[PDB]
Amino acid sequence: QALLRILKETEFKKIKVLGSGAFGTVYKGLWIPEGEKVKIPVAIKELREANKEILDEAYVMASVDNPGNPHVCRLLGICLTSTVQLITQLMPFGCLLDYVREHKDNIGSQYLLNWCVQIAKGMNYLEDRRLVHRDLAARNVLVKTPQHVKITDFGLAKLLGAEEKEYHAEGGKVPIKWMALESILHRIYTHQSDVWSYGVTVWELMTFGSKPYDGIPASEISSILEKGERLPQPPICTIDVYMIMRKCWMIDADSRPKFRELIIEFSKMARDPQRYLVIQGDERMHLPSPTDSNFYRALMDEYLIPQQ
Ligand SMILES: */C(=C\C(=O)N1CCC[C@]1(C)C#Cc1cnccc1[C@H]1NC2=C(C(=O)NCC2)[C@@H]1Nc1cccc(Cl)c1OC)CN(C)C
Ligand code: NA
Ligand code: NA
Repeated sequence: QALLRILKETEFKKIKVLGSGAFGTVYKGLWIPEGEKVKIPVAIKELREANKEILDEAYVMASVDNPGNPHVCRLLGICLTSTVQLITQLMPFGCLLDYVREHKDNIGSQYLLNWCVQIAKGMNYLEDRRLVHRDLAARNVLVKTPQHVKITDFGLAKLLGAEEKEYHAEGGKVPIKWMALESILHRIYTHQSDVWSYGVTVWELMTFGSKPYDGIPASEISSILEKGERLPQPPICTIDVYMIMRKCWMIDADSRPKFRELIIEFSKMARDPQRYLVIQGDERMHLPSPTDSNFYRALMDEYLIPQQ
């Protein structure tokens, strides 16, 4: 049962903007729950004003909060100020798209494959809750630590009813370059169209944050996919890794891998990481980990109106 803890704005202090974009505005803050002594670092999201959209996101997140999952962003509550704001635990390393672009020189094969495992685990949990995310992308994965990522942004997410296998969309803006062909052509979304987006997300990580189909207009994408063209092989990917991406982008949705299968295959690759990704100076790379004594030192348009 979806519940919402309303947190008083007086319980938040030191609110400062972190960034803005198509997602709206996100701030960081310190939440001091009433009758408690602990100051909790939080992230706070609003849209650029409308209140229906942000409450729909709150409902979806609350609906999948029990039992929850380590690789899925949890809603702490909402706040009612001049606008409605969503509250979550601050992810101090930011989004995974920025992280891979900024730390390319220290991202080894073990990190990339573990992120693939973790996103597939979070997505498998969401599929088990009948949730179709509809906006899986590297920009919507957050970094709690370099070793632990979480799926975020439930702005397009839809819950499927007991007797429903797909969601049919109306004319809202959607991320064409992350979408399955059937979603671009017929506005149909399923757990298997989220698998297509998962393949694009994996390609974004393996290219250290390249823009997919860069310089190609979104209106040409369905014709390119119908001709059999796909995103290119990233140079660090051995053939078995690229073949996972190509299976995610199959025309037949039911033939694409399942999230449960992707957890197993990427977990196998993470057991011998240098066999599956070839990265120069891989064994000499290191990213901060909570087990490191000095870990505390580290803590100091994509969306368019559909044409078909
Ligand atoms: C990503 C950049 C990015 O996200 N950045 C860069 C500067 C900091 C900021 C805005 C952030 C963040 C962040 C940190 N801790 C927790 C959550 C968030 C947050 N970021 C984004 C979220 C999202 O929903 N959409 C995309 C960006 C996200 N989620 C939040 C924030 C507050 C409350 C809730 Cl409940 C919540 O999740 C629903 C790359 N850019 C291209 C987007
Ligand atoms: Na949004
Ligand atoms: Na299959």
